[PDB]
Amino acid sequence: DELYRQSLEIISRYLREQATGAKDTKPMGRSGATSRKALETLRRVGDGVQRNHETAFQGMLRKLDIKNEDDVKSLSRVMIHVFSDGVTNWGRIVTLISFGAFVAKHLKTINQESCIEPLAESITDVLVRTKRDWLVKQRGWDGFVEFFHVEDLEG
Ligand SMILES: CO[C@H]1/C=C/CCN(C)C(=O)C[C@](O)(C(=O)NS(=O)(=O)N(C)C)c2ccc3c(c2)N(C[C@@H]2CC[C@H]21)C[C@@]1(CCCc2cc(Cl)ccc21)CO3
Repeated sequence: DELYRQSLEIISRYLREQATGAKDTKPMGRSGATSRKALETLRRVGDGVQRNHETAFQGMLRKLDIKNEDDVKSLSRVMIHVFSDGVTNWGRIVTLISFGAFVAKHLKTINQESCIEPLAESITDVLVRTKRDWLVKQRGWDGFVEFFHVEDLEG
């Protein structure tokens, strides 16, 4: 399952990088160039989403009350409720992942760093297993990269 593997890698790295503030230096697995550009896009676009919706993000985090492993495991049901049961576009996928990074940073702050990789798996499961058809039709991570590609300005 190349799409799942690639998705997990991109999401995991972003969540870890967001939580730790440090870049993972290991190479990507398969489809390295796309996965690298995908991660770079998420850095650009995801950070803005978290700031543009700061207050709503804080409010949802406070409402969820995430303390431990069992609370983190309960999030997949909420993700299916909010994300899966609605229209699909790249914007809503960025929000799924950006709120994930927001939860990841919270987990670091309460010393629950070990729950981050499970969280990343849960997000990936929801994204890939409920939206595979849409993702394939939109060209997967190549389509993601192409969608958010910004052309250089004329100097
Ligand atoms: C009102 O607060 C919202 C913020 C909305 C601003 C962004 N916006 C305009 C959206 O439309 C985001 C949205 O696509 C969405 O549908 N939001 S909404 O249902 O609440 N409503 C249409 C605004 C949208 C798309 C995808 C979302 C999602 C919202 N979640 C709820 C967001 C996090 C703060 C909640 C967050 C959520 C659901 C909550 C649990 C969770 C946990 C993880 Cl680890 C990752 C994601 C999520 C599902 O992912």
